[PDB]
Amino acid sequence: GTSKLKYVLQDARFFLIKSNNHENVSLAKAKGVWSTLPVNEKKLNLAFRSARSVILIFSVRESGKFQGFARLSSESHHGGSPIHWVLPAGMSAKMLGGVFKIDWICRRELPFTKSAHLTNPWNEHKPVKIGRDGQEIELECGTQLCLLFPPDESIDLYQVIHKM
Ligand SMILES: CNc1nc(Cl)nc2c1ncn2Cc1ccc(CO)cc1
Repeated sequence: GTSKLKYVLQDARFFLIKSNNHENVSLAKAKGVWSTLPVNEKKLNLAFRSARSVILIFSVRESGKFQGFARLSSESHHGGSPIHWVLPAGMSAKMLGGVFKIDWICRRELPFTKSAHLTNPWNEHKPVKIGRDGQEIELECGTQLCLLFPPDESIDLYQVIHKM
């Protein structure tokens, strides 16, 4: 069912994560970690202290889809292992040393065609698929977007609710 999912999303904050390639999203799903640029790392750390749940919604550039969503379980921390991110052009490894731990809520895909009816007030009411890495998604839009994803029956939200 969706009841525990709705509970997790209650009063959550949502942020759009735009990855340049699938490999980093695959690594994030396997290891439960994410890293972003310093400007967004600061935003996520502020949000983590401010909200009962902080939700990252992932989209690989040019894929035309979202690849799932996850809840921050910690602030960023350095010096814990060297994550073998595939680094885009202009992207060095020192701009990813901040590692957040995340718990996946859904690892299923959602095509952009299914979210065309949702606009984000914090990005000029453009379709929620549109936005830069780190763009915040307003509560109602973010909640409805997460509820569009196919259910991920491999995930038990009981442990996530306890992290809260
Ligand atoms: C592990 N995390 C990430 N993995 C990937 Cl492949 N792209 C990301 C990630 N975070 C943000 N972006 C988009 C971006 C923004 C700025 C530059 C600077 O050249 C490169 C890429």
